[PDB]
Amino acid sequence: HHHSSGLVPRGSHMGTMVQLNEAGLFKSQGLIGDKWVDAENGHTLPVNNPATGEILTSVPFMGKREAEKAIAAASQAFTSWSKRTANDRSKILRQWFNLLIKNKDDLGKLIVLEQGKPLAEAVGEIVYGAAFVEYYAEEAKRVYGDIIPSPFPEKRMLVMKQPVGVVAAIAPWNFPLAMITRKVAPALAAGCTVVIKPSELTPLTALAAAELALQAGIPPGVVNVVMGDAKGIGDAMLDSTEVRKITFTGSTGVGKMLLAGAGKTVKKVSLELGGNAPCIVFDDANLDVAVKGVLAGKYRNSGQTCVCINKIFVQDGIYDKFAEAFAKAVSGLRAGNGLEPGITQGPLINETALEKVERHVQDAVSKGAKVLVGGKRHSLGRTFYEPTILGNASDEMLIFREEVFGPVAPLVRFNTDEEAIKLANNSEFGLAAYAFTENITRGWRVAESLEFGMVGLNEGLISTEVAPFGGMKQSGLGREGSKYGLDEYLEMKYVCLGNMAQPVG
Amino acid sequence: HHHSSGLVPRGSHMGTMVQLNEAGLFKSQGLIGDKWVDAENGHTLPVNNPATGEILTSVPFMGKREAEKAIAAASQAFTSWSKRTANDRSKILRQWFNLLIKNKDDLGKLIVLEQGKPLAEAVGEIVYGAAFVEYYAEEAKRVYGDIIPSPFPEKRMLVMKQPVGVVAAIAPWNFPLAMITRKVAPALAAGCTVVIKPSELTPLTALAAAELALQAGIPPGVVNVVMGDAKGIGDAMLDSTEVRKITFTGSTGVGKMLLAGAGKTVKKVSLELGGNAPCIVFDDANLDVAVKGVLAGKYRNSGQTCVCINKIFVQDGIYDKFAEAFAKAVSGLRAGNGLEPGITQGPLINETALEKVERHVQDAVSKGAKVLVGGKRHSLGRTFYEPTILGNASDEMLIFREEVFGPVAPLVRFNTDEEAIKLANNSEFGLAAYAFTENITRGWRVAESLEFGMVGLNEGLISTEVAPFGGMKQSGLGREGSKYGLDEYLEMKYVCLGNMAQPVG
Amino acid sequence: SSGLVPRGSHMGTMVQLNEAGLFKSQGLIGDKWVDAENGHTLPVNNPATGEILTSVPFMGKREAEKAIAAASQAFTSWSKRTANDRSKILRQWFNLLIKNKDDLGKLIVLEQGKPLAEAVGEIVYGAAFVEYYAEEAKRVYGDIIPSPFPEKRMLVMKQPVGVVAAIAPWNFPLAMITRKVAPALAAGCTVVIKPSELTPLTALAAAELALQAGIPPGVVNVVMGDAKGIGDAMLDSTEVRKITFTGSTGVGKMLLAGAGKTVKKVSLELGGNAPCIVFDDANLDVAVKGVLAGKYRNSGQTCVCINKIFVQDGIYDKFAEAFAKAVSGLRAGNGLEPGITQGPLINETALEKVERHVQDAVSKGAKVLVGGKRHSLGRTFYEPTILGNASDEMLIFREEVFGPVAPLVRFNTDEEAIKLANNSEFGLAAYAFTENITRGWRVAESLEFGMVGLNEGLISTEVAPFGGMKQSGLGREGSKYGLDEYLEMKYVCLGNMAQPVG
Amino acid sequence: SSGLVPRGSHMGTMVQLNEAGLFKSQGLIGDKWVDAENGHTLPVNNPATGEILTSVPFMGKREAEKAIAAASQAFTSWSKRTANDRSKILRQWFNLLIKNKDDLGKLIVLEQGKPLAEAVGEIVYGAAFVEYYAEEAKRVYGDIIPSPFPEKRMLVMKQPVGVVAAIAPWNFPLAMITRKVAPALAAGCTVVIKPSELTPLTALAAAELALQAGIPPGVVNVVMGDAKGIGDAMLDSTEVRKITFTGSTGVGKMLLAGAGKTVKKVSLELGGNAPCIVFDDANLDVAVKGVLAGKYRNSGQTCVCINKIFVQDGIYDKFAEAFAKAVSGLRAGNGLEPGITQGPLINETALEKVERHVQDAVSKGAKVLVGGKRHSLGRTFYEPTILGNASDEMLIFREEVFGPVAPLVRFNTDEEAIKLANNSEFGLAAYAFTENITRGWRVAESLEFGMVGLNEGLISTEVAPFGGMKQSGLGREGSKYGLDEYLEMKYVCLGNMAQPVG
Repeated sequence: HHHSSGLVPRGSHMGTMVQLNEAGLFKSQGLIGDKWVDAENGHTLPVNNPATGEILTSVPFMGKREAEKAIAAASQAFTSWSKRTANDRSKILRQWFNLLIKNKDDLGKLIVLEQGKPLAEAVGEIVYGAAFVEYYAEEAKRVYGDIIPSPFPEKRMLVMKQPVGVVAAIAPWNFPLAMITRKVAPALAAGCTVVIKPSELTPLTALAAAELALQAGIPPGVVNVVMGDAKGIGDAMLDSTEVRKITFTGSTGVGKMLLAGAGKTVKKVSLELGGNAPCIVFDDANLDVAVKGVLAGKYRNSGQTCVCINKIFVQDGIYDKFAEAFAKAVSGLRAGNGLEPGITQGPLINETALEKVERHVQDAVSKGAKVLVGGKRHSLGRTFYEPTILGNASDEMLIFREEVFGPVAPLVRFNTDEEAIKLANNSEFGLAAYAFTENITRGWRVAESLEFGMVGLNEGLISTEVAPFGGMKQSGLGREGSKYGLDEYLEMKYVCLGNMAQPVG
Repeated sequence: HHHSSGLVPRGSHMGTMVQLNEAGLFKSQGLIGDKWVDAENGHTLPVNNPATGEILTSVPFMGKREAEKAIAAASQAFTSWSKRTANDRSKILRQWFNLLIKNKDDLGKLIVLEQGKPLAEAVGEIVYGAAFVEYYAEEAKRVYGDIIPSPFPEKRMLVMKQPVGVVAAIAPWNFPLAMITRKVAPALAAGCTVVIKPSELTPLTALAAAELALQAGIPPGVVNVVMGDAKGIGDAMLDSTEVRKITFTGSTGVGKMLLAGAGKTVKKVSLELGGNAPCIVFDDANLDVAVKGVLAGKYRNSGQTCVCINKIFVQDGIYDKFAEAFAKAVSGLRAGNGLEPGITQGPLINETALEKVERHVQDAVSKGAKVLVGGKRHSLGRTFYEPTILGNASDEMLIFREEVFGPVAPLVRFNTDEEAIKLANNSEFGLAAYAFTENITRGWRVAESLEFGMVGLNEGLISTEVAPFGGMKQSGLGREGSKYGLDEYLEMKYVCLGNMAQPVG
Repeated sequence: SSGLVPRGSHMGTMVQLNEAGLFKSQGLIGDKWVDAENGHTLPVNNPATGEILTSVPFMGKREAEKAIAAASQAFTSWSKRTANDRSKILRQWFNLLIKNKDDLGKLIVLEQGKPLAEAVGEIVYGAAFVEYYAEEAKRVYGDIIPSPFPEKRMLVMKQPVGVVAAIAPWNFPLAMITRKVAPALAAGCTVVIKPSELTPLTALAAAELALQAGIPPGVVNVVMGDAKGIGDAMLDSTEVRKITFTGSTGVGKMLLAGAGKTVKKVSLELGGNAPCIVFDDANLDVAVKGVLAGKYRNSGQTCVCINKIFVQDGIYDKFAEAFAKAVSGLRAGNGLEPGITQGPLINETALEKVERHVQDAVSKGAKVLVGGKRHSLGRTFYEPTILGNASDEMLIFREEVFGPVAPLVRFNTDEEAIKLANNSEFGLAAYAFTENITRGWRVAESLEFGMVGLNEGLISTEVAPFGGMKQSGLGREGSKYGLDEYLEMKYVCLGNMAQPVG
Repeated sequence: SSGLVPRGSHMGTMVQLNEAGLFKSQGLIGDKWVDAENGHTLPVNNPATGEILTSVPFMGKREAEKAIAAASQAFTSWSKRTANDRSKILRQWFNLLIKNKDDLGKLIVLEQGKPLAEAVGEIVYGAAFVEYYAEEAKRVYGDIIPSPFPEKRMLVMKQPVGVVAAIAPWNFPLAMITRKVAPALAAGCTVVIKPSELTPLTALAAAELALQAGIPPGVVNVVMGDAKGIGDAMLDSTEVRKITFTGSTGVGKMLLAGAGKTVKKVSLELGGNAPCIVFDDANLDVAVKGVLAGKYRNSGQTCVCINKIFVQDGIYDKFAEAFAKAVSGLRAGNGLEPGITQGPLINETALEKVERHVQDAVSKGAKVLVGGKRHSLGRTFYEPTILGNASDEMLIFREEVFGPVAPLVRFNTDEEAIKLANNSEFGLAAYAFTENITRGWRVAESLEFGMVGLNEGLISTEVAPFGGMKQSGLGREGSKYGLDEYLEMKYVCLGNMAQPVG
């Protein structure tokens, strides 16, 4: 126990890790049924702080066998959980919501430690992610069935909606809490059980969330958390006949593979895949609203969101004023450790993410783009990249065609409204899109014309639990958030009663 | 032109084919855009009458190239069709509904000629199939968006619902009209265009329906009909990025293959696959209701429906009375040509279907089943099979585990309600299920407990356009019929308006 | 001198209507077209010519009671039909109204006076309610609610209320009948409808076509004459479970008060006093075209007409000039004459109210920019008028003119105009013209009115809920919600229920 | 003799309520707890002991006007908060009601008299409306309707009606307050509520907890005293846009009539006369348990209580015997005593009505099977009674007894019982007991009542719409539909709209 003893590795932010551990929120095991568990062979994978390079802890490196045990625990728990009243599940889910909010400051710090975003953004993610738990606790009691007028006098027709069964959920690293709750909350609300595989890059927040679910009275087996061999876990989820639904948020390539694999057992599948959000700034945009909106929509989480602005189309008349004011706004951003106050840009998740950003910037500059701000690795090193604006961008550039997932904003000049809309709609992406215009007719027209699941009109921050989020075309299937998000975890049942009598008098 | 001339092959039912041809409903070409077309190489496939073995006509044997041209015509027509008002599409769809009903007697006779069901059942299928056209003509004007209370004072939140795009539809042979309209009507109502591939066994009814769609004012390219190389057409539909949604009704193996193939372009997929419907006759069932209901639910279309009763669980106390009265009811059925009045059983579609029925009957008899009625090929030969009841059936028999798709009813004795429900729910099928009980509590309990998309409670005939039809588990994805059927052909869009002001005073 | 000496000046049109079976001189009670019990009648006159078209019965309490008994008897069978069965019959009625729209439009012109284009438009609009509720009849959905008690299941059914008594005004002689009768019949109710004694012929033609469509006798009954006596029979009857009324605020308030003693469901649309706000950033052409249509439709005789226009200081002069040019293009005359865009006011009382509003405004400082006097045609034709320099002290600002007079009130700030628009006991329609998305949405949310046209002067549709807030009404007509006025909800709780198995 | 001489016999309970801040002797107007303007008061007595608990103000017109002005002033800010903001505050109120449920239940026992188990149950039930509408506040969804005009877009918004005046009865001193206040506040309305002068203390405790929850001053106001004078101030105020009432049919009809002159939205729940049909194939134990609970809850003082029981000929003798055995197990007394299942009737007028119904039935041939007289405890305790050989000529069959008397009417056919059940002007609750699926669904559909218990005697819930048909009411309370009573629909039509691109 002497301070020189090396059992707990000494390092930066040890005070924060001790406080998280004293709160019961610092886990180094997965959760299967009523036990916190190691992998069967004791293998582990490290979780590192992307801002310092230091070890936080190791988590199990699980695979097929552990995922099968998690699925069996969820299947066993489903019978009782699904037969509880909606009111009973709602009270328990509200207890989980209250615990997430009560522990938001510590949970926010855990997101900073493993993912790197600024603390204000991490605490905001706890409020946002917990909002799905509250929303679906309320919505659990509003799974309404129907009575349909029957065209046959002797028959009566009903529609019931019942939980689908065991859900397999796979989440990415960019929102380590909100991506878990967006999937787990509606599934539990409907009466499903879940086996969730968080990103191996950011698993600690999912484990803290599951510890708080247990404290809330969520029975063992209703929530299970496994990680490690993502391929092996995914195959166990796809091969299981008890897994009736899969939900995935992540890369397009992995999502397409999961969709293809789900076909052999006819699972219900909902996915949110890569986006490439266009943003159209028209001549009649309110300049301050457009600058503030694009700053927020582009550089939130250092550009590492599914809905982030990927390319900005600026109309010829406002181009110079927008480029100047947008550059001034971006120059105010500051990169660093998310646990330092005043920091507004965190590091990119890993070296692969940084290499992609550099590839996009190099390609654009080679094809004629002008670096108006940034355009290089930050002086801090590691995976910090300077917030960048690339003027005179074009449809031949890699950043125009593909998702950069980094703090780079390319500007494309355009002449007519019809030109910008047709260009925005000319891709296989269909997640978020944005438009800035003060005119009622133009605003409504652009919002209707855009072939995207979500449109911000004079708004750069559109994320909410109350509205349906998801993609069109190759950006996804199904929706998350809103009353419709719950339908993904239910099966409709038509009941036809026959030999019915006519009413009397 | 002398009566000895053989240009038109002479045969039975030539008067009916001449009347269909004079009505413009006897087609021997596919439909791509504004042209009725042959296959590019002039290859064809014959359409034969299953009751007589005679040729009706030949249709084109199309493949990849023709399906691509059909997809391009649908894509070109989509821009204008999707931008019409819902009221405009509704008037045109109602004109199509009225033409289907006006021509129902001739259209019913065409279904008899190619598929073989009795004429009363074929005319009933026209009324039922046309009912989807009427339903979605009305529902087109009820695609409601939402205004959601925003938790941000400065934002307003809307949900719009817009057509998905080009739809590829694949239909089976058992309901040659109703399977086309169940898919085409909601797609057109939403504002989609369609490329439909009917079964090569029963394509003439789909072509007659498309001729009437053109007469109704449905523009060229909005409905396209192709047939021939089902594998090649299916691959063209799956490989096309303009096809945004696929809808399939048919075998589980083909449906699983299509689901897997759709993954690579993230298409929206809805399917109705094989069913294996259990029917539970409890001790307190009204005997007459159960006998009449099982007769209708089992032998409609000679057992060749997705929702047909496949296995009957009869409680110990009512077993002898049910078996006796059910045998008497089945002995009244009569097999023959569907154009002869008094005929209530048509032939099985082909020799493969007859071999499967014989395989199921042989397997059951080998494992101890008792032939109470039928159990052999009908004296008419061809693919006519005698309506059959097999007593003392068990869970080890092929007919219990798999879909017979023929006029064979196996009876399984059971002791307790819990035993029957657990047995009914112990399969990967989840389409239709049936139960007969006079008790309120038992009836509601069995209806809630059954893991099937559709439950008939004291009802053997549950089919309707007003209720959602589809499967749970490996029997399907999505629903057809009802307001929910239209959601399969729409994409939700969340629009967030920002920089909004507070109301005044 | 030999030859045909007609009594009226549109005999050819009346003969064509009569050959089509659409010119009636009797009411409808059950399976009979009937006269009043004493044979008394009232004349129906053409407001453009002063000529009698025909006489209709002058019925009262006794006939209304017989109509109520016929509706009550027919209700048992009509309400127990499937929604699909009622829907087919209502669609047959819709198709007949559309098939006969040209003749029916001419009948509206003859008895009410509006231009033929507007009258044919009213047939299309009024028939649209019949189509809408034929479709909606099959979408009366009940609910299954998750029960917090494991042993109970909870359902909501929606069933027809019963016999409906409907009272309609003269300004839309068809659309006011169908917007009440169509949802009532769709739900499974029966109706006893009293059209205005000024325009009863279109209601009777509509009922003849309902009978042709297969609507059974007694499901639709039409009575007219002693409006007070008929109204009292409707309020005193316990079989009348719901009252629907469109018309004056004073009569509506009296009916609401009277309905209380039998706890009837009541829905009404009363007087409106629609403000229209033209902001500085309005598209001038859209505002001029919209205000012209919203104000002068039916010569200003609609409860959604623009009654007062608030014009922002920066656009005032350009708007006043372009709006005067547009109003000067309107043409008054007989509605059967091509090119006519303004018909006569319904009667001398309506004209006297318009003259009272114009002389009050001029006495308090208003400037007559256009019109301001009786038209050269005489009778009840009034020149389309614009009154500049209007104020909140004027009778036209405080009360519903129901005539072709447009007062313009200058304003400075958005907040000033909105607070002024919201400072009355009216709450039916309101209008606003602005190109800005934030201002447009803000004004639409802020307005304390049931209906708001934003860059639109013509908002009427069967697909959206129409009705008033404050003293302008109760309930809504049009849209899915319009059907709920004719339905009673029923919560059914099933007990002693078992838990699902496995 | 030294020692504490209390005025009442439950001083320990009153001291505990007072230490919890839940024992009030003033009304609430804005940010002040107030007396009447002249200092006049009225006593609130314990119905089991006759003892005064405390006095409350005897307010009238002036105080009600001040309460309305406070609600009107608070409405501007409360209605403009986000639904999420109102929801958090309403959930804080729900949590405080539940946290204080044991003390609040005891307060209901003291002023109304029901057993403590029922009073604590009423707190859970009444607080459930607060939770329900806190959740529903965020689900006030508007619509986007497909427009038949290419150049127009159509929206439906739903916005709070304004100041609500709520009048509640004495039989559920908390649940009748919250079922009106919770949806009103959730929608964004403000309220002026007048509890019954017989049971005002629970409403005042509920308002104290609303203030503790962060509900701003003026959003909830509580006044009592001159019920006629307060009611007239509520009806005469133009700022009161909606009235909600639960109570007697005569008072409700008067309020409905009075509301007409300002066209207020009105919802009410009036007297019921619930039939209960026990068919031959009923499960006997379910029927006996259900009828016992449905009839004797609150000693029969609920508007959903079973008022008359129709028993089919084949089950009559078995039902009468088992139902008599179950009724004999009921125990009358002070609600704070364990084992007590029947409390006293509210006052001597309530008792006199029960005695009038029992002597009328006995004079017309009814047989007293159990009870039929004042309880040995005296005061307003009446023995639980069963009257066999009842008929349609008896006062208890025609009118609401609101007491622990169960008349049994023998019947032969299902059609006879249903037609008899439907032959009144009441339409609140009805009950039926049958094991058969076809008969059960048929009776549930046929009954002309707003609520039907099928094999269930206890149907009350916040999740389902509750209210009457015919003369038993207007509007519904509970469920998503209960919130629509506090909202005004607005159709917004956007014009000059463009076609989408590509």
